[PDB]
Amino acid sequence: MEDFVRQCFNPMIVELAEKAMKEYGEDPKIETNKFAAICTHLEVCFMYSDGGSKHRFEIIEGRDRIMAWTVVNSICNTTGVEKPKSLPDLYDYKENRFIEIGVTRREVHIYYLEKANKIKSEKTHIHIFSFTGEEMATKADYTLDEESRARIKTRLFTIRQEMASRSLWDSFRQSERA
Ligand SMILES: O=C(NCCc1ccccc1)c1nc([C@@H]2CCCN2C(=O)c2c(Cl)cccc2Cl)[nH]c(=O)c1O
Ligand SMILES: [Mn+2]
Ligand SMILES: [Mn+2]
Ligand code: NA
Repeated sequence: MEDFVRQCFNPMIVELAEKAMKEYGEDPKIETNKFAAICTHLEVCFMYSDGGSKHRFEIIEGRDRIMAWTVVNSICNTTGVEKPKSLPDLYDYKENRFIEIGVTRREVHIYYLEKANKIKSEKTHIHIFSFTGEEMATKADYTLDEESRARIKTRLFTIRQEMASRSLWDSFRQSERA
């Protein structure tokens, strides 16, 4: 599974994921499912931001903390939107709202509720993907067109199939905690 991650994901994603783990004292060579999950969430955030017109989205996830908040605080100043209590994943210039992206190994509704309680910043929009093709979004508003969302869902499915072909999927699927 460590070799799986290093083979499956772009090196920039893998480096960001290793850093995120190390900043909390975790070893990517040991907590390997966590390693994969963080890689997956990052790649989904980058694909989402490529999903619309050029310049439609601002990426917040994947930046160091100081630059992430500089982006958020900048956007709050130029558009007047409310400042979130915690770092979101993207800003949508078209809809003028922050977006929290979730990727789940359980199912989308339990995760949606959890991030609704976890974030609770009433203004941030929540969009969840599963590995089996379900999605769930705030007020049933899915932001991107069907083509873009289809591309994300197809990519998660491929990862699932690839894990299972290597016999890693069952441990990964069971490793996500409330
Ligand atoms: O922005 C995120 N994290 C910002 C920093 C942060 C760090 C801890 C708690 C809150 C926020 C973020 N995080 C997660 C999930 C759930 C919370 C932790 N986590 C991780 O991926 C994760 C990371 Cl980052 C580092 C080490 C281990 C893990 Cl398990 N899911 C998201 O969808 C997401 O957007
Ligand atoms: Mn995030
Ligand atoms: Mn997220
Ligand atoms: Na979060």
